[PDB]
Amino acid sequence: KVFGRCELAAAMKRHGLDNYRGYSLGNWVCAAKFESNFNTQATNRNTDGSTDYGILQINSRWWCNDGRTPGSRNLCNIPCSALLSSDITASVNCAKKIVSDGNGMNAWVAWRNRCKGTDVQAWIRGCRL
Ligand SMILES: [Cl-]
Ligand SMILES: [Cl-]
Repeated sequence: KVFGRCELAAAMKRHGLDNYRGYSLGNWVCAAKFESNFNTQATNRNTDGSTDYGILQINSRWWCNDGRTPGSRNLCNIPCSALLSSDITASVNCAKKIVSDGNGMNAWVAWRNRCKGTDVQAWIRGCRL
């Protein structure tokens, strides 16, 4: 599923991401835009052979099991395919664990490089929340 911007903002707010660990909702929408273009089915392979999955491009090296990342962990205790569902619950719950692990949203390279230090509130402007 390809979310609209405000549709995704509302879904993320309902799932508790607004100000989660101090990150306002626009940060999460911005990160999703540049990680996946709001597409829950996005996948991208990394050089080390891991794969990033879903709307927030969660990496199989640490966070989910895809059966093909030898020596990886599955810290969210989910198959990576669960992160491609049109229901973002699995992605959000796993993202909460990632952002809580000490590096905040710097875990998402696109957030660091394209959202951090910008007017991220612009990403939820005009939405009914
Ligand atoms: Cl915001
Ligand atoms: Cl980037």
